[PDB]
Amino acid sequence: MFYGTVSSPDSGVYEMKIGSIIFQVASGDITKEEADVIVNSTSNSFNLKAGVSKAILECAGQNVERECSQQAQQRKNDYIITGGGFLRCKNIIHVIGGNDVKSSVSSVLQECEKKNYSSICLPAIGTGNAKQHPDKVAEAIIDAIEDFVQKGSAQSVKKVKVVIFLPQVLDVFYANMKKREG
Ligand SMILES: Cn1ncc(Cl)c1C(=O)N1CCCCC1
Ligand SMILES: [Cl-]
Ligand SMILES: [Cl-]
Repeated sequence: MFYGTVSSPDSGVYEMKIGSIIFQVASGDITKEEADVIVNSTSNSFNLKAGVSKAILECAGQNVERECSQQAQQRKNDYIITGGGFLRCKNIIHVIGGNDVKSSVSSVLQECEKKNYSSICLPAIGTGNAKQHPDKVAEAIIDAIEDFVQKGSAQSVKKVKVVIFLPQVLDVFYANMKKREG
């Protein structure tokens, strides 16, 4: 109903269409990417500095760390939106790694439409300190994008890329894409 064909447009990058969105996966350091939004997978206190969250907070800088702690004390947040600091993005969206991954991705997509953004880059949310299983995480990320497209909600969002630290996790995402392909 929505899925195109899986191919490789560049070395180490794999892609397929999901409605009007191009969905891509690759392995690398997410802090070197450029996108309108970069997603951080963190703790419910928004101050985890371990694995991909360490890299994101160190690169983003102390003003972003300060933004995170200020918002965390103000209210009970499922996720937080901050500036990009010294990352190459307009905003960072900090999601809780232990939360339902489909719900977290749905929220990121809706916030990006609100800002008329076109590109998103995310890690394999929940596979680090939260220790969620990689194929459940891949299934949830892709399901969220399918639902967003099915509801007619994709207008400004055109590109969603997962940059994955461990090559063995990339292999799981590629197999999930092949399961779905048209
Ligand atoms: C499990 N994991 N997924 C992404 C990242 Cl980053 C990590 C991580 O904790 N590290 C630190 C130890 C050396 C390998 C990378
Ligand atoms: Cl995590
Ligand atoms: Cl990752």
